[PDB]
Amino acid sequence: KKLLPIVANLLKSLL
Repeated sequence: KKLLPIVANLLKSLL
């Protein structure tokens, strides 16, 4: 539900 290309950015790094 959206917010997927953000929380995921902080999790790992660039990707």
